[PDB]
Amino acid sequence: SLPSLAPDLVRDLIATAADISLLVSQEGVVREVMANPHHPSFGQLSEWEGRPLEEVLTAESVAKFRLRSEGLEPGRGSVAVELNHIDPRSFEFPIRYILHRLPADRSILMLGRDLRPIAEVQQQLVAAQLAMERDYETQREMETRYRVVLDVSRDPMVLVSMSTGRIVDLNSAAGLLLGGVRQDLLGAAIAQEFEGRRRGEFMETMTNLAATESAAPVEVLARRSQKRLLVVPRVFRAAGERLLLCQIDPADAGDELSENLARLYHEGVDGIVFSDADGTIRGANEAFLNMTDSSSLAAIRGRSIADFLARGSVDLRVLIDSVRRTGQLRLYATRLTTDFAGQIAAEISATWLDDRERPLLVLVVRDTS
Amino acid sequence: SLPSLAPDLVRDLIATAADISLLVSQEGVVREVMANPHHPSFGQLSEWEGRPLEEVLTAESVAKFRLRSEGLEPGRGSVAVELNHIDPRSFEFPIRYILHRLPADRSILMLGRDLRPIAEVQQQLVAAQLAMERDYETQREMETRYRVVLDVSRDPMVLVSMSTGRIVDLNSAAGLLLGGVRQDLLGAAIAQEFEGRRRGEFMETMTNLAATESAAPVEVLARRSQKRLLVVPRVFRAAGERLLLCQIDPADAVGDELSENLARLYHEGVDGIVFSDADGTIRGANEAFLNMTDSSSLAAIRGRSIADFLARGSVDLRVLIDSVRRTGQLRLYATRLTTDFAGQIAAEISATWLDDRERPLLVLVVRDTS
Amino acid sequence: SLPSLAPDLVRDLIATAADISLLVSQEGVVREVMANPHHPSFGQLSEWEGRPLEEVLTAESVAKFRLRSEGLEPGRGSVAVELNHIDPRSFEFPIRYILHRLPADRSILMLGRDLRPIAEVQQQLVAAQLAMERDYETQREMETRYRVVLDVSRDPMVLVSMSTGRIVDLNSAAGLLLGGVRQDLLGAAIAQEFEGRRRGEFMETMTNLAATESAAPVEVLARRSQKRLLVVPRVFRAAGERLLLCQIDPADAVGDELSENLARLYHEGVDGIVFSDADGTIRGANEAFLNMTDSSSLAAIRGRSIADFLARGSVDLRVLIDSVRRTGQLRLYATRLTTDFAGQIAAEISATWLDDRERPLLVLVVRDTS
Amino acid sequence: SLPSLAPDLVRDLIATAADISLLVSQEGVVREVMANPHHPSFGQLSEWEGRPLEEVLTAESVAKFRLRSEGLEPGRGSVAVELNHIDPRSFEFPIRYILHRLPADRSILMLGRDLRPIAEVQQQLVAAQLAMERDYETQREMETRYRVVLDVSRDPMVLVSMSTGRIVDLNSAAGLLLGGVRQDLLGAAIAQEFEGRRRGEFMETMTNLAATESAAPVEVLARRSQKRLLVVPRVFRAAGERLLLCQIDPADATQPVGDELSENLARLYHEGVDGIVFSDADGTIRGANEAFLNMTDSSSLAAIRGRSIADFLARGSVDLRVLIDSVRRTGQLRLYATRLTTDFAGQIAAEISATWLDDRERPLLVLVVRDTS
Repeated sequence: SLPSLAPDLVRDLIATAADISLLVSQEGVVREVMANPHHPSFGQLSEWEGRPLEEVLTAESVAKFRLRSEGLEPGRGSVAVELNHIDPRSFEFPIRYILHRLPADRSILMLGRDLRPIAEVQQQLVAAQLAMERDYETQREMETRYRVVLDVSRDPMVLVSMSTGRIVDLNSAAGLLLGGVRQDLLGAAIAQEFEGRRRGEFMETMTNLAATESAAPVEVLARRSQKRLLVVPRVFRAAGERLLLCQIDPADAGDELSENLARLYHEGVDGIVFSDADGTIRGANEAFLNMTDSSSLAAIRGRSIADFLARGSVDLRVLIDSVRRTGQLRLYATRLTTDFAGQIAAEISATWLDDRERPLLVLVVRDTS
Repeated sequence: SLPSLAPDLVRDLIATAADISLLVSQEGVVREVMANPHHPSFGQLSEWEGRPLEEVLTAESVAKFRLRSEGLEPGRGSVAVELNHIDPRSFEFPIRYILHRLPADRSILMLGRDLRPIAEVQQQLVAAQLAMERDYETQREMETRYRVVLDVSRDPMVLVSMSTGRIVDLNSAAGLLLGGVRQDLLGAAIAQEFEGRRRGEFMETMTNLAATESAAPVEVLARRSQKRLLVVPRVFRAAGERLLLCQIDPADAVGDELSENLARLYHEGVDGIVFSDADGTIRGANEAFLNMTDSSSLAAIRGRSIADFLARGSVDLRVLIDSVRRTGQLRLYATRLTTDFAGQIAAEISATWLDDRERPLLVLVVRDTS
Repeated sequence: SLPSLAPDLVRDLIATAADISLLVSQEGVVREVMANPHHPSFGQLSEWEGRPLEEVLTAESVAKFRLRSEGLEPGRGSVAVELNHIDPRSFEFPIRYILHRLPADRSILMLGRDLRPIAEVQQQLVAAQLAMERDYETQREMETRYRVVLDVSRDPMVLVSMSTGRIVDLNSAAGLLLGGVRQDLLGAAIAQEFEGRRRGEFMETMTNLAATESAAPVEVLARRSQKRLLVVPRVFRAAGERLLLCQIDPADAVGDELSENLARLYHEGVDGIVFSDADGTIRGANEAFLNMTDSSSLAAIRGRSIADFLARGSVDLRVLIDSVRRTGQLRLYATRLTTDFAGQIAAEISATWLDDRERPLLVLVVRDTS
Repeated sequence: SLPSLAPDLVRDLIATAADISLLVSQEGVVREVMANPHHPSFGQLSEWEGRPLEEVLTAESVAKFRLRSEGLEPGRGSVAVELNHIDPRSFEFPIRYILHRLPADRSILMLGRDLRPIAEVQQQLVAAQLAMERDYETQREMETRYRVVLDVSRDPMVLVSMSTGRIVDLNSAAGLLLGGVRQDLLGAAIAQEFEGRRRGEFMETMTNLAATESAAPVEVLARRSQKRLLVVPRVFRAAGERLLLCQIDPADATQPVGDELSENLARLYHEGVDGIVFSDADGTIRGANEAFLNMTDSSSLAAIRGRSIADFLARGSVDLRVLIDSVRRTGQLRLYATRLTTDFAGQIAAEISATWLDDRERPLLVLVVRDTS
């Protein structure tokens, strides 16, 4: 049993065991307010002392208090009831008060437990659940969108896993060109759908082609279809993982000039570089990439052409001065530099593409032994 | 000003103020266990009485309790500490105790807050976090796949909000047909882009789509582009809301930037370009090569043979062609251009073999060297 | 003998039998130049008609033509001489003439075999051989340098084919970590040297980590040595084809803890981190930023502007840069990120202006909010 | 402007102009052989006379000949065609024939230009072309392999010419040790990078030291870097040229130097606006930056190093358990809203991201803490 306890100590024990306690007199006025030294931002509850209980509790709460305390006699029994404080700045959440009728002056000691912790954690859980709701809804929305766009599209596309080399999706057009209904090609290793090809080397061909960004397609023969097909690859990172999207056209299917020009670009031995008026590379063909030992078009796109010229600023100054003077630089000799400090012999020619908004540069770069 | 109370009433007040409380002797023995009758049960803890406190605490909590409480003095303050109990039924449960040391016998009175509800919500919080992460990742994947498929597709497509009538998405092909860029066409009113006779005639088709989920494909005229187009509409449901997906066909039968700039290089470039058949018979030539060979017209040298322009003649033809037909590319070839009138020119030629099943082509890039 | 022929027929037979032929008067004046339409262009040499032959010859060719012509008499057979003509400005072209003296004029008929296709070819070929010998010496040198640098290096390296997945080269150090003689590992599929890996998924791990440039290496177990190893990929392009370079280190074997921890927060942390120049030019970014922005690689965004990834675009970067430039710090800058495929990701950026008097730096911690 | 020429003189002109000229009736029989006089070795081709012009031609050349012949008009022009004969050997030899059909007898006069020397030249030139291109590709691949294996290798290396003593190549690692950029050190005397060394004595030192099997690293002082370094030499021959290879290491393995990224990260931590905390697996703090200290009204980093994260979280233990139990599972936690403790029993709203840094004996927790007050 508890030893000899003094009233001071008892007041402290109650003040630390409960979160807030009130000694309300028999007449309904608050005589003593015992807040917790360990409860957040307290000691500012001193106002309640001397005030009636109706200035500290909502009306309904006062009513519940009255009702539970109607028959509450001293010495035999105690009762628990949830009451709410008016000021949410003191106690935003309801308090579980355990009521005792005191023997001497028939005052009532209210011992309170703040629901605040449990309530705020559980509210956090509710918040989380609603967030998850909107999350799955948006996920399903975008899923439907991607589905409709891929299926409706008249452009034959196939999505291949960069880790497995197997088809993860496609549309009915790609299936038509390949010779299998969508269900049959799902999961089928793409490289095996083409005669004479293997996973490793075919994926390497696709991936390198994508990095180059050449529009020169890979000629393939579909096993099921026996159709000569052309495959144009693109690599993209979705949610941190890389995927491979192939566009497929069948082969054998005026204006020959533009065609042959594009072919000159993607297949030509001379490097060609398009660039803003300040040398900023906008695009370049496979030849310039191979020449510079560049990992990919995207790697150089956005950089200054000076990063690949041996003289650096001097070369860029010459290009710009000539091309801005006569519109043309005929033959300029310098060295191309790779990002591993290599040096190639190069001869450059260049032309200003007369524009009001986007003045371009087209540079023909030739490897000269 | 709290009135003095009988030790029994004090006992009951302490037991009801806390959710659970323990009275522990100085030497560490649990002397009494006090339950809050208005609080959810902890089990029959009455067995604890007369037994050492460490028997009902985890090892971590034993060490904690000992570290926190030993410094405690009567009336010199109290300490808070979270402890994990072991019930007689071998289960565990957390409590946040406030420790006081009593003047009479230096015993420790432990005033606890129940931590069971909070831990309960905590597990669910952990699970929720995991789910939110996986959901977010799946979202990102699907949205990226959508945007990539849309951008890449050569089928000109436009996505219109049925609710607002404004363009909600599109690709650069539909941009090329409409006569603008994604950023500019984005948000545009659809009836002000697809034009027929009588202003916003397209809104009639919109009306048909709103109640049918489909409509007969319509001939319109791209406002920005002044191109005669043909629009195939259909409606689906994403996230409950309805969205129009339009396909676009040019009524007649769209060159991108690269084709135009390559054309610019051909006609305005300094280096000569010559296209010929496998016979070396010239199919096409650019103005650089024309001004290089003092040729009057593109039409005058078209059909002629490459040999009539190369110093070594038949030899040069055969070497260029037979070399590229093996490698596909010839990096640098030095020769001379024979001129109809002027002196022959010192040239350097690169060559590429553009293979084809039907009409193979040789392409030459011809440079004047001093 | 042969059937008698009209004068015109005779002229055309002579003209087509020779590659080119000159009729030079007794005095030395070129009366007529007869071209072979079946034979590659010489240019228009009809402008020699009227001038003396000696002015379209070299000095040596002049003396030689004198020597062969002066003795030549009508009906006394024919002789041969090789002359070099001189181009307008100022090249040359060699013809092998056979000289006849006509009994009617005492003029000289010169019948030409074209030497342009043949001239100086052989000398060129000798030069090509010598050039090849030199090239070969250089190759030998570079080969030895490569071997010595690879083998002597204390950095365990393995070169892997991207098309076959097999090891094409490695040093003795890598050979020690892998637990195999060089001759056993040469040609071996790299994946199968590590427990629980396959060619496809492993090559994807390596390629992707190389593109990411994260210093967070891949843990593997070497099959032969049974040692835990750490691998760091490198992908380069050599002569048009791609290669994989692997740096290997033992997992159980730098001076600063805070520095390593920070390195790890960077390469492995969830928040996107970008270091840029004062003008917004991206100097670096972590894997998290690449993943948030759907960027293929660190290389693809390096050198480019932060504004490329802001939805507001330029104006956004203006407000951000200026704010952080004066204020020094910015705790919650709310905007929208973009991807190369026109996405819009809500995000919250915290920016710090690392103030250096020479080259100031801008660091952004980027967080995907919803 | 051709004079009146005698018929046999014309026959001679045609004979000497061309290399070998054939007359053949409309049927296809070799009437006469008019080989070039100045080429005496063609004299034996006369045996073709009396034979059809197909026992001395290839079938392809036969076809071509037939077509081009039946195409021509007599007294309207001519036509060139490449044919292949059968010489006195088994060889086939090419000739550019110019077909003129005579209005005299409908017979065809063939005017032959020997195409052999041109042919030989074509094959030789093509062979040379292809050879040089392949050689180029080979060179480029090998040189590139070399370049990257050198650049990437963390083993700091300098390659010196034995003949000149000048640095011919190196890598970034070595450059960092010497205190120079790549382009500053190329061509430089190697001896003049190390404080108080002369060429000759240095080259002989390195050579002799290389000759020693149980060698010892030579401590040197890099002139630019001012670093004490250790140099280990290996001498090898490369294509008749002696080269010196130098592996370099710092004499002090303590100082790690670090790179630009390390620097930048340090500046991010010490000076950045976000709070950053590294704790152990149980959440006791190992390190915290100034922003976190200011965020929580902490007195110092010393005064909170060793405390649990829960000491600064409003809801305490639960927030910690949620964070840790979450990242241990996922690896990363993107965003966790919560509340921090500030002085005078105060609080501020905060968004924490978490990342679990795995390890075998020291798993680490990292939190990037944002004040979202």
